[PDB]
Amino acid sequence: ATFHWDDPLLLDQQLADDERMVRDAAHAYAQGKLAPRVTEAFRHETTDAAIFREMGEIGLLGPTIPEQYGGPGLDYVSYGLIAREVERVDSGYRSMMSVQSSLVMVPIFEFGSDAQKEKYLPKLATGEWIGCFGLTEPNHGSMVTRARKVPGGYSLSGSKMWITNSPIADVFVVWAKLDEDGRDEIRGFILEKGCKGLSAPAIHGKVGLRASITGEIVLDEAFVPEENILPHVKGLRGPFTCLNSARYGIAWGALGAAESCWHIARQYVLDRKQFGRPLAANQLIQKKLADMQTEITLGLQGVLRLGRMKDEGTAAVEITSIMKRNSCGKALDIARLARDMLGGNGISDEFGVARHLVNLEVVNTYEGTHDIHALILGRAQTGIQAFF
Amino acid sequence: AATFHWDDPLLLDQQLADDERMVRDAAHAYAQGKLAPRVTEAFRHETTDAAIFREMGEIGLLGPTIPEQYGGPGLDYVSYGLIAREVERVDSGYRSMMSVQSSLVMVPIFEFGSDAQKEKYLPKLATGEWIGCFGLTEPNPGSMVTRARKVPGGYSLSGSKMWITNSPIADVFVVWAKLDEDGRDEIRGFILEKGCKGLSAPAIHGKVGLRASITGEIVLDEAFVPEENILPHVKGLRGPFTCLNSARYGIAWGALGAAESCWHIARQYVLDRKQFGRPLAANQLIQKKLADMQTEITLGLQGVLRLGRMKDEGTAAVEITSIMKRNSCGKALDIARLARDMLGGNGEFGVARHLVNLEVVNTYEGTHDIHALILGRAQTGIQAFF
Amino acid sequence: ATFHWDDPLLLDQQLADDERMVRDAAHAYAQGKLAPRVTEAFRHETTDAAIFREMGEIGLLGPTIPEQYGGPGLDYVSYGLIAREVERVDSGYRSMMSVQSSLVMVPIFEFGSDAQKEKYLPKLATGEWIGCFGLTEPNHSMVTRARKVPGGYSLSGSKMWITNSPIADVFVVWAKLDEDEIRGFILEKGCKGLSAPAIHGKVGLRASITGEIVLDEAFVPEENILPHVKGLRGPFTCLNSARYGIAWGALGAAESCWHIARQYVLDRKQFGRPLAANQLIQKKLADMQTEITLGLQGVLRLGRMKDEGTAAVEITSIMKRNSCGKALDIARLARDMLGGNGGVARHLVNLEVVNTYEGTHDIHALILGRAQTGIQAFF
Amino acid sequence: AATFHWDDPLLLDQQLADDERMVRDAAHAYAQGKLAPRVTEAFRHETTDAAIFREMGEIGLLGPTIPEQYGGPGLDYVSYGLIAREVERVDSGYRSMMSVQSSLVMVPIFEFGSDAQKEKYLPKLATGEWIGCFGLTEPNSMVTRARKVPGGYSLSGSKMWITNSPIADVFVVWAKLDEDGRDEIRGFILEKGCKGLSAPAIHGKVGLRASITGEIVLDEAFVPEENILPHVKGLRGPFTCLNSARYGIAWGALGAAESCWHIARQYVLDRKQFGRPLAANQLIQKKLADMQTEITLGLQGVLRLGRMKDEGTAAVEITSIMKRNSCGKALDIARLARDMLGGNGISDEFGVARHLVNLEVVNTYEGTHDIHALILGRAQTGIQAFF
Ligand SMILES: [Mg+2]
Ligand SMILES: [Mg+2]
Ligand SMILES: [Mg+2]
Ligand SMILES: [Mg+2]
Repeated sequence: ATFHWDDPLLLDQQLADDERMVRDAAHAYAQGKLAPRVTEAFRHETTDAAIFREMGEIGLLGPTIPEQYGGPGLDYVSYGLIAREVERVDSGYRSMMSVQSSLVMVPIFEFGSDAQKEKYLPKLATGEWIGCFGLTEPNHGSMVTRARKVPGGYSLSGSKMWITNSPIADVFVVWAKLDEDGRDEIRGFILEKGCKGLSAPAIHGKVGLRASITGEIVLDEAFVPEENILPHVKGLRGPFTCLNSARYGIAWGALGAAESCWHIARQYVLDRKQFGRPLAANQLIQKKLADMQTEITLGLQGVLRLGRMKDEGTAAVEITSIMKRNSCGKALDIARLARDMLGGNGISDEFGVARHLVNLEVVNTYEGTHDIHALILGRAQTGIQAFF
Repeated sequence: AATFHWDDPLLLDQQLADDERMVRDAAHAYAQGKLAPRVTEAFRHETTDAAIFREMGEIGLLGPTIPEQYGGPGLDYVSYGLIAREVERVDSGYRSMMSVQSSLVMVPIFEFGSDAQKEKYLPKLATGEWIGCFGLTEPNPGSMVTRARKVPGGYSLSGSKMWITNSPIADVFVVWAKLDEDGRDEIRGFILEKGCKGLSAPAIHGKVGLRASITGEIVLDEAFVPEENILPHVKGLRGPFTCLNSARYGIAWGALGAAESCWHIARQYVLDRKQFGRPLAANQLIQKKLADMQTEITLGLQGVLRLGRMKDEGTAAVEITSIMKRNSCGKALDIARLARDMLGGNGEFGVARHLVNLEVVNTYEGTHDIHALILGRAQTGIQAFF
Repeated sequence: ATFHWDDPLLLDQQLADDERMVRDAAHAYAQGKLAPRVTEAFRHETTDAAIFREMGEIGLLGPTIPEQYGGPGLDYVSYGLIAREVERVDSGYRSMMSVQSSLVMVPIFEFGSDAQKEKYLPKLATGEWIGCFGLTEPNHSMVTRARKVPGGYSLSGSKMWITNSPIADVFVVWAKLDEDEIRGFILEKGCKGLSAPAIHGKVGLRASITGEIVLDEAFVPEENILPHVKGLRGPFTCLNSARYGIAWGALGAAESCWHIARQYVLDRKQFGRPLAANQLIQKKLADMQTEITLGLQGVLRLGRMKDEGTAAVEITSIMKRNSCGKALDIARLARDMLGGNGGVARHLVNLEVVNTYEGTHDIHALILGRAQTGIQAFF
Repeated sequence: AATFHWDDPLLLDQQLADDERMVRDAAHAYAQGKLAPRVTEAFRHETTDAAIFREMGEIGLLGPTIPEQYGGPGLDYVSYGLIAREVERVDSGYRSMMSVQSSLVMVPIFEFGSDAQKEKYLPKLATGEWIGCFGLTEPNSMVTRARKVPGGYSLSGSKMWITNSPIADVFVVWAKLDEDGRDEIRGFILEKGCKGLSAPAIHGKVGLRASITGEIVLDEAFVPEENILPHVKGLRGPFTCLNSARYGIAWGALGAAESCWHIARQYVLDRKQFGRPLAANQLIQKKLADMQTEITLGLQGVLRLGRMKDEGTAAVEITSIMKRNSCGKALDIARLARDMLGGNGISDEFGVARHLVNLEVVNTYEGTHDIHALILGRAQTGIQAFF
């Protein structure tokens, strides 16, 4: 049999025909439309908002959302393959899609009323409306953002920390405390961009994820009508369902960025010489290439198996911790190995590696989680918590 | 709704066919019931009970991939893997004995032997009535000095092989030697039988690891081999390499069994032992280590399962074995070291045995990361061995 | 301007002439008298008590103890050099000396009465009496207890994993005394109620004998309590001294592993050239050389600071953690470079114990973390 | 009675002479007073204030080892090291500017120059009145070539990634010269009046953004006879300069590592998780212990090497040990620190991200490959593994 160095376990042959078609559609879009934009977008710290309508047209937004609500009605393995192809170009583009799909469409679909689903989901699916998600606050290190009941609805006050998409978003899913019969309960609210008490100031000066627009959400007596509270969830289950979905996409995405770094490093050491032979002739270099290949190959079997289990309903949430932690950690290690194999300083095409690297350094710590995921798995094995 | 299985997070159990589960359970029953009670004393005093071969043969654990026509159980590669894992879960020495019988003796006779050789040797090897060994390694493949000379009616062999598992109890010896034919010096395989004049197999005592398996030399001083005992259908490196590729697949599964044992022992130990009035398991540094053990085993097992499936389908290139052997052996040794460093006594210390075993397994073939270089050459087209 | 691969920073030039001779004396002894013993001693788990008298006659026991009490009146740098030369042969032998010098002679010298010092120290210094240190118990605050009786104290309890105990003549035992504080007691073998059964079948440190101390109403006369210490300061002073010797010793074992690996890869061939021609092997050799070289600068400096009185106890945590950790890493790298199944294996199993001897948790990391942050993370 | 100094456990301070402590304090006062306020903007916008050379020169930080006879401060290798560490504590870009001036320009003119050249160039380089650069590396043996002409030499070729070149007054360029039957590497001093010399800046760097870098393009650049270095030929010339520079980088990288450690430590004391400081976590304390350990041991290594260089007992291989160790451990520390901060570039603590990309370049300036490991391997085994 013939060896495929770039796909040793023939992942391509473990996919169904429809899945290969989705992967190929996502690849064609990412390489055709995102790859040409990324170098300038990252340099200037901007993003073309047109990307949402482009992705929506191809059916890449809300991959698991049924066709009834304008989604493409795909499964978790297809979601993963899409994330991998987008992040192969840039993690910032993957982040924008993660927010739209897992953090906005998912909670409206899972927890919203029929009216909310019919209004918001078709617009989010086409990318006509851009979404963002407001959860984390400075004091979380539970939450300060508060919905006060007023005639006709709720009045929200508080602020959420750097939210991807917020300065260009049309739709905001915000989690806030609501007094219910004397007790505070976490509830989700849908806000629209024109809300008087809502501001979404942009944040610039980022080191990583510069191709994605990021901002805050600031609420000062932001009125939300009664019909825009998510009726079918309360407590942490709401935001946690979203985060779980998003972390699955990140686990696949990180492997795409790792693959890009590996391919760049391999091509570089083939092209560059030292002492009259390619750098690839050195055992030390070959050892690094072997490690990159091994970890990506194993990582991919992991996320594929997880996707298959999620589609069957046999996947417990702890497995997401295994795979998110493994993909993000090993991807960062690979980007570092690749970076250390390059000479020069940022002018050449190979220094797309430096971009992947700073992106992965943010992604790995965007919640601050390689260590937290370890402790989730520790507790699951031992029945003893070591968080605090 | 879904339950988490900490000991099998990706539900490997559910990825197996019913008949594969049955093979695994039979191997587990045998290893736990018959090898586990022996291992502690066998390792301590460096004794091997040759009866083990007959026990394994009776239940069809020797030469798992060898067809029923020749006395084998006619299983596939995934089954071979599952068996190796269950045996090595007890001890790598026992797995090594099996590996040698199956991949280093039965495989080359099956692949490269004449009809007569297959009919004679394989059924007795399959039952364990005859015990086999594999003579490639010499004291300090292409570098070998063991030599065959053509004589009337056969060959005369002279030379020495070192660190040969099973040799002091072997009935059948597969020996690789150089034969100069047409001025061209090439490797050929020869089948020798115990009692051959000029063949001796003195034992090596005082091993650090793999003490549950008996190992020795093969010393050949003008050992006569009749013409009908040369393997007719192979010349050169393909011969020994085919055997080693088969054995490496089993070791990739086996090492993960030893790793699982170390993980499970470490986990139980840190639940039981206390420091500062809390179980050791309450320490973040300990939980991080347990997370890493779980992760590497879980992913390693997906790798070897997929490789086994590809081998059974005929879609696996030889380079894939390098990925998995390198990963399984390296990660297993890392896990055994992490487990060892979590223990605080001085001889639970099943871990110490697994650790010294894995140190030998990782070093058995080479001192140099040769699998990395196989993979680097496969990616770049450039050779970095010499 | 010549490079010395085996001593790149010329440690030999940073030592004074007396320190160089202490080192050379310990080396001559270790290589002449311990090296021929070690292979069989480790394999069969036998101890020869005469080793203590050999060491004592040379002046290697209690290096920091003054001449007035039988010591050679040396300093911490000298102690370190000795430990390093002994452990270059075997950690088990170093462990025997660590106990004698730091765990037995030190507390009697620092905390004992004049009578205790005059009686015990000269005999410990010559190795004619063998000491052991009873701190560790099965209960991970201690339960060994002294009760005041007419004429002295009655001691009851149990200590575990005590190096030298089955062959010891002198026992420094720490126990709680109700006034409730930890006190130190000197007992002798032959004291009614004291036993010291051996522990057999060890994985590492097999060249050293280890056991328990069992006390069942053992009478200790008033003149055998250490009068000048109470509380944790007693045992902690001893442990701090021992940890310094171990930091040096571990570097000796590491050096042996490095030198064995280097010679091996020069001797063995692959594809018609030494294994040493491979880049992967050279990187490993470079890493071994680097870590040992920097490790030795660290312990040397700490030794000079201890001798000047400028070293805080936390510095010992840095060096102990570093030396033991890096030594084990080097032993493992060296082990993985060898081919066969036969001294690196011994050093490796020894260093695995030495690393875990105090505990499984990275207590020294936590000591340093607390010292940087002001926040406790032990429990 | 001994107190523990967590930030200096082995009391490096007490291992220095009084004059060495004064040099260190002077460098620290300058770097903290004049470089720290510039660095954030300088790195963000990729700008370099050339006034820095004059500031450093007037307090005597340029060419530390150069004798007083030639305008240098007449200090020793330990002092050079201490200065580098104080500058790089602020930024590697600033240390790189100084490394070039001191080790790559003043050192070759001092070691290999005529008395006329030493008298002309060194006093001006020492004050920062003239800024130097060093042209060895080519865009890719050496292709830049000098041809004998009446009155001197005509140089053609190109050098790439040359720190200081777009602001330089003095250019030390290594070129092949075919002369009297042998083709040899020679060193040439070029200046601003040279019509065939240009030095366009390179912008868009990932790391070392606070230091200006350019090319040296030579198109029949005339260099008079009096401007060739007379007392060196072959690789000895540039290698002497690099060996000197590497010593300063070994000290410098420890300064950058110290900054990353101090930032991380302060962050984990200030930031909370589950109601307690991040510093309360065992996982975090382990990382802090590792940072402290490697910096402490690293500093003992570079101090000893400095003492040996000053005594004349240091072989060049020792520089490989320390360069490799300082750069490698510093980069590991910056990555540990980065991974502890998380977030994205906005806060003052993301000075760590700046040190990190700087150290990634400093390690890459060495090569694609662990060449210092192979220098050390050959020195232990007598076997070459470079080819
Ligand atoms: Mg393909
Ligand atoms: Mg507004
Ligand atoms: Mg089960
Ligand atoms: Mg100017």
